[PDB]
Amino acid sequence: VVFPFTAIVGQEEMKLALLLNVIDPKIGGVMIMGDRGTGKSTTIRALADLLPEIPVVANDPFNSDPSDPDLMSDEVRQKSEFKKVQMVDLPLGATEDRVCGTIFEPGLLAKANRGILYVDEVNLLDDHLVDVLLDSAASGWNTVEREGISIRHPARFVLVGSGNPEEGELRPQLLDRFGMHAEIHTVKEPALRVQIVEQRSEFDQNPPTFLEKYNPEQTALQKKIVEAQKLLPEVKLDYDLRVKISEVCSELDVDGLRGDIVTNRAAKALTAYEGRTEVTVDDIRRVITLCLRHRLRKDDSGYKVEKVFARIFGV
Amino acid sequence: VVFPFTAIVGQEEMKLALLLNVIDPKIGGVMIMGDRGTGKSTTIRALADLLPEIPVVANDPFNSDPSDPDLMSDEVRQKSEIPIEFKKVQMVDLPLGATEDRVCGTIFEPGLLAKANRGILYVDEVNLLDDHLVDVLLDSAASGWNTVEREGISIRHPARFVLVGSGNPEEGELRPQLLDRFGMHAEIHTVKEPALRVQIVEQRSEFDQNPPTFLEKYNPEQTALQKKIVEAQKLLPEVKLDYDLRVKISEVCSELDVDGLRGDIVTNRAAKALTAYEGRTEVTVDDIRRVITLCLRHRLRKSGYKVEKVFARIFGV
Amino acid sequence: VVFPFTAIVGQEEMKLALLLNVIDPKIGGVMIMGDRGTGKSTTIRALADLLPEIPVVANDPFNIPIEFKKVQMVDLPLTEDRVCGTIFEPGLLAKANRGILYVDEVNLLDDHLVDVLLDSAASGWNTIRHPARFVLVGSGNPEEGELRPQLLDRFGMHAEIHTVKEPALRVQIVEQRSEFDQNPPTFLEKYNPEQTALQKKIVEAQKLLPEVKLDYDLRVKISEVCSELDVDGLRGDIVTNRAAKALTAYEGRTEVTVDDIRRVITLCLRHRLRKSGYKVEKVFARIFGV
Amino acid sequence: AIVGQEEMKLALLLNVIDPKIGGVMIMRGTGKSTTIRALADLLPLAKANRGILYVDDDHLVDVLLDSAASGWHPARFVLVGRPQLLDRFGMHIHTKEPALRVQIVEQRSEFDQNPPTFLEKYNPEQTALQKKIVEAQKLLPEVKLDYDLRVKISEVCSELDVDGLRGDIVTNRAAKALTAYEGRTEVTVDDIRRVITLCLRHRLRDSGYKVEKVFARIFG
Amino acid sequence: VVFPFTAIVGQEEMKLALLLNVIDPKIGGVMIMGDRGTGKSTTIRALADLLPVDLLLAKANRGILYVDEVNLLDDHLVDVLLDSAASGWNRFVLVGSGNPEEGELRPQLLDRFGMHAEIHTVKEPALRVQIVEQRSEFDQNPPTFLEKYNPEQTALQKKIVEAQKLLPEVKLDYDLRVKISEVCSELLRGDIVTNRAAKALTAYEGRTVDDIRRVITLCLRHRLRRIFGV
Repeated sequence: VVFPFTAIVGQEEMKLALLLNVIDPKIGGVMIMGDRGTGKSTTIRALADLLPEIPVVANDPFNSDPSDPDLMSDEVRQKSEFKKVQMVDLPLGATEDRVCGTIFEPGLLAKANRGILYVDEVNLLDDHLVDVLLDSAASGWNTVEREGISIRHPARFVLVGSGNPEEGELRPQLLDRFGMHAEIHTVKEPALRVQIVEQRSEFDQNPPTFLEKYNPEQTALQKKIVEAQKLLPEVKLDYDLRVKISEVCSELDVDGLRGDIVTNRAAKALTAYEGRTEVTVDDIRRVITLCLRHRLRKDDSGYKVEKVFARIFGV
Repeated sequence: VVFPFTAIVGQEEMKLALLLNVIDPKIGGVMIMGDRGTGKSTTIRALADLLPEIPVVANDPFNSDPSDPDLMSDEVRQKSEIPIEFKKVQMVDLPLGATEDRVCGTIFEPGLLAKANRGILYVDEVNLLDDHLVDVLLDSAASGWNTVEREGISIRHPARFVLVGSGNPEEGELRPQLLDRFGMHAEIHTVKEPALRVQIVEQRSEFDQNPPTFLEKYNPEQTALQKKIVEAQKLLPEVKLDYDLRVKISEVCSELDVDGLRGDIVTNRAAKALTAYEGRTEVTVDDIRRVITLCLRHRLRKSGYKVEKVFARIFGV
Repeated sequence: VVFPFTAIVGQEEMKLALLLNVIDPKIGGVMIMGDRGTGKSTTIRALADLLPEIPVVANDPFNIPIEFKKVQMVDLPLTEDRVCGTIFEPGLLAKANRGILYVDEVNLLDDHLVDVLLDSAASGWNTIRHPARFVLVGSGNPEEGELRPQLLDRFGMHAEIHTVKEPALRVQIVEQRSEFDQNPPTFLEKYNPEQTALQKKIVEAQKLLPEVKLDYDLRVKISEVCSELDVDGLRGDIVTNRAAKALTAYEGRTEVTVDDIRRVITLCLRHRLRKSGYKVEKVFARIFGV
Repeated sequence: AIVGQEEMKLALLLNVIDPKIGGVMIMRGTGKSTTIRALADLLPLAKANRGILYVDDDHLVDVLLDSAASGWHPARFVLVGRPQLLDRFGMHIHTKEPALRVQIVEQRSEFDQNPPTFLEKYNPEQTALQKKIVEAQKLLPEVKLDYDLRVKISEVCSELDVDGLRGDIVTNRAAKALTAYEGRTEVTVDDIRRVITLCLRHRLRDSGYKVEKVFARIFG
Repeated sequence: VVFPFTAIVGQEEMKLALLLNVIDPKIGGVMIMGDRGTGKSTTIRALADLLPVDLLLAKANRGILYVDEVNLLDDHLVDVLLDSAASGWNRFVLVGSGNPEEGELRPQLLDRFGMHAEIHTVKEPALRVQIVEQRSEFDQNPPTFLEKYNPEQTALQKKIVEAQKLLPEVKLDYDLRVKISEVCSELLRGDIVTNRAAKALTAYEGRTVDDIRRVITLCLRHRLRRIFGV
């Protein structure tokens, strides 16, 4: 009851950005920054059936797999269904109590453990969850401050928001502390856009029929991700190239130590869709722009990074 | 009894705009700007008294569509018979500064979002209105089903109703983020000939004269519109659009700076209603371009002559 | 009993306007301002007596043999369910039927609560369908604020009391009031003959009202005059037409002449006048050429 | 129970025989209930069909205020106690010489220690006061006010800026009501000057001095 | 739920400065500059730095507090905590934390910053990259990762634990105090703590004027806004 897998073709790099956040949860997140809404909610919801039916336990508000004492918060840890993903968005008008529950009264974040908490126009929210939500992912749990009550039930999510350049982006406080940064371009190919309208008509002609048109293609895309689960083991680079990765920043590593460490793990994922068991050279260059471009403070951006990348690796 | 559906005597363009939206349920957003809310209320009554009968089944509060679609998974699906029923149109307009809980409901108590299965929803002086529940209502246009989850609830009232917008310009434009989802938005301008309005004023007195002879005054004229609209309803699927002409449509909006082709997408579908009204099956390039330009004026962020000048040499001039 | 209608001295403009609304329900409505009414209730109690008895409230608790009820009317309240009704329990909006109520303390009132009054003209029923055809008299308060960009624009005969000194007149009024309050006995007879003639004239005018005559072609001048001003929601022509009809069925002249404009320009235009009287009169004279 | 103290008692006595006049709006007061009890001494809801009530707006009080003129279920009650609520009033003390305090202290000792057998101290005046009230009652609906004098009275409103003028009508009737205990055939400044600012301080828009200065200009 | 304090490296003097006021009850908040992804990590590391809040009064007696550049924080406490600093009673031992780009606090607060600390940036992350790998090693089974460094961490509880019960064995030299007047008094109230600082500084290890000379410029900038013959 949604758009197809490769729907709204064009955000191929964006599809890759979404894939980058997938599989590996240590990336941190993403910040959608484009011209307008453009119906990006479908692109946000494009990973609806993409998530497998992760195993379920009982029917608690928090989405929890069975067993896993590390994932058992209060009752399952002392007590002794393969539910679909439930990624949700964040209402504009909201309060801190709305993101919690006065116990045991739960909260929206707690009920959405291990999910893609969608968000858009984050520039509107001032301070309520600017650092509270950013730091929540690192903790991995939802602590309570209700006097004696202090339940710290585990909290897991994806934490990838969105916003519009018109209302600004942020006073830089946790933007470096946030995940990778990316944006969107302007579609100038009317013929390509014409097929999108045809694709919309294809989506409108018969949702189920259209689905049967590319149903086998949908299965193939999910196949690489499932096998990529085992790809996390090994892939141990000699770190000899990673030695120069820090030296690559140099003038561009003025501040944000934390950021440099994180980009290193990206290469393993970068050399994971390609299937290479060893470290693939030039993949850092393919991810250098998507690494700390927004985090790189300034007054040629990518072009300047590319010019700097010439001395960093040698080309 | 209400004033005649042919008592508009003006705003032909606004009248034409409202009729096309009636024909295609997925047309989009409809709104009218101006300084005469009473005029919008007048059109509201005229629009309400501008449709054939619709069937219900027995008693369903939200909607009792007699087994037309499979969207009866609620109680009717269990019951899938007291179904020999067919009601008429019914408008709906929420009071200003209403209650969100009343707008939503609880559990199951039905909220204010339980009006006609389609259309009916209308909003006068929506320029002020409120920020909360407005985007949800804008999103409710494509919702197709309610979202009830209070205290762990789970219910989805399958309703899909069009909306009509009205608000005085003195209150200012809405938020640009919320300003989107505007399929059609225009304004109505008066004339400096009270003499001409005096006829309608005299007609208003004739309208206020007696309900007798009021229906017989234009019943044959009124019957023509019902037959023409119903005729296009059956032939609506037979729509022919030229891809080469369709290619020009995006090329037409090449210098539009739409900041998102969402508006241009449904803009192509706009000419379908004009073709259905015309009766011609093949797309007429000129008519299509004109309709698209007229509809895109509201979404054109930054007059229509410049767009018309832009339309010149784009569609071919 | 209360003070007689003719016993009231002053506010002749208000008296002329108030009678028009009762004369024809078509009348849009009057609105009145002016702090320190000092008898505002009596100023409206006059219309209560001036009404022929009609068969009303016939064994129906909504207002077999039919009793020719003389008259009935309330003024105003000090809950919304109490204002309308309950579910079938009728509320305060269940007695104004075939009557009229004042708008006392509407300067404060309550937004989104006093709106059913505007949404009450030509109701014909309720929504439980209780017919409603009540009249309304606006009672505003000066210096108490006027937040009605177009909310009170619905007002038709907008006027207010503007007495200044009237020293000898005030003394005479006070003396007459004291005399009337001392003993209504024979105070009724002091002016009894006058009320009957007025009641008969009003009844005759109401009876002959349907045979009114006018001329839209002649009213083209009024249309042009309205065009000279600025309007947004119209209804000005309707107000002018109703005022002209009342003026025709106010002196008995079964025709149309250019005097209703001079009689009711202030009463009609000022209600929706742009945000004065002298300028409106000058414009009307220039348009008419007089 | 207190000798003298006619600064505020005189208004109460004048209003005692003025059922048409109404509106007690006070804003000393240590006696409070005791002062009310002192008022009940100089006197013989449902049972209040013919009586007086004391006040210790909204819904009940606002309805109670209009129930004065709408004293019919007959009420006929005498009330004791924003600009809109100010209209329901026609009449609106002082707690410093130690000599007054010494007399009060001695009276307080006389009252508290000698609650009994102390009636004869004020009984001769209080008992005779009933005849004075009775004498004023019989001739109450007999006196009249001069229209030529009323012109001077009406002239007071010219400089006055308080709207409504209902109290002014009452004030014109107030002077005629007064002087009944006095027994004089007509009413001189005695009734004019004293009762001028008596009700004027309540519905006022130098609180009294300016009014008195205008009154002095208005009066001869 | 703990991290090895000694695992982090760089600006090790700050940890000693943190260790200087770790068991000091008459010290109070100490200024510490250097705000970045690092500062947050170090603060969390400070919490997990030794066993036996930050930026509620009953559960606050005798507790440290990590500031967050209070210049940008609420002024209600700023107008109060500044005077509440060294108030005497209702206790707590906060720690001034922030950055020049993150604010400069208040001038009275600037006039009394206690000990002054800062954190700089160093290139050639030879050890930092290994620390990043150690953090990755810390990421890989943190319950087991801490166990690898646990024996070293285990041999740290009694490093200075018994060095504070009988720490005030001696007192600052009177002649040394007069020598402070040449620079410290010539260029106050903060000097009184610096005067007894050497007793606190040279106590944890096994109980010297070299530490005092080193600590001479440790908090000079906090009061500035050779004396010991150096």
